[PDB]
Amino acid sequence: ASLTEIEHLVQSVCKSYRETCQLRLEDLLRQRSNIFSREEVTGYQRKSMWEMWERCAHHLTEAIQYVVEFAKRLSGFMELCQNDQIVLLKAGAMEVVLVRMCRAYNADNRTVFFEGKYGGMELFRALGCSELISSIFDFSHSLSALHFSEDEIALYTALVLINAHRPGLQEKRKVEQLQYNLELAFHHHLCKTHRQSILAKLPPKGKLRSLCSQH
Ligand SMILES: C[C@H]1O[C@@H](O[C@H]2[C@@H](O)C[C@H](O[C@H]3[C@@H](O)C[C@H](O[C@H]4CC[C@@]5(C)[C@H](CC[C@@H]6[C@@H]5C[C@@H](O)[C@]5(C)[C@@H](C7=CC(=O)OC7)CC[C@]65O)C4)O[C@@H]3C)O[C@@H]2C)C[C@H](O)[C@@H]1O
Repeated sequence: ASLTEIEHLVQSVCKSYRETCQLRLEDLLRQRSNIFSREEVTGYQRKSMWEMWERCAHHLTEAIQYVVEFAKRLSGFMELCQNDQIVLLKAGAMEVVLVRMCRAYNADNRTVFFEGKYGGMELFRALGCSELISSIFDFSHSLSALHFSEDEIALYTALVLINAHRPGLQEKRKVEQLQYNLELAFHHHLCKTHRQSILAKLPPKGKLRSLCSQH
């Protein structure tokens, strides 16, 4: 590929992200003022783990669907054999969900957008997995510190998915070729935007992988 083609890849990854990002960043930021009352919090805390599980599983499944749509629009992803498409989404979709969450997270008050309003980790109490929710909130907290642009998320999450080191891949060389082009697309766009500094500030490789493992 040439540099003009990599620019086309950047714009295309950024486009596919915008068309699949679930909620507009605009709306998410506007709603930061809209916070669950103490009574609303208590309403969530009173629900059984079973109701909370059902709701959360629904929102998660929905988010994963958007991730799958995003991957399907990535260049060459549809050209991969069905086995590798599945391998890559299985290992990487949840990781993408967790990176995308940071757009919906307000570090000023450690709250997250959930079912129309912002709420803290205590909203999820009935699930009885406070270590997990706190680790999910803390990861969003550290990502929010970097002020990820929409295009940085698009390109970074394309790379979370297109990773030739996933076990079980059958056409490893094809995935590699896609990965290298996306790596150069990312580096090149950071240089275009004077954002080279975020490279050293990214989650250490394995952090994201192990947070979704025990999940
Ligand atoms: C490990 C132990 O787990 C024990 O049960 C567990 C397991 O079954 C696992 C089970 O997973 C939950 C849990 O992970 C929490 C999880 O909670 C979900 C809802 C809350 C989330 C914080 C979270 C992460 C994505 C995040 C949502 C909130 C949404 O509004 C978003 C902000 C939304 C938006 C994005 C955007 O850009 O705009 C809006 C899309 C998704 C979103 O990014 C997923 O929902 C999942 C279903 O939690 C149970 C308690 C049993 C044993 O003790 C076992 O040994």
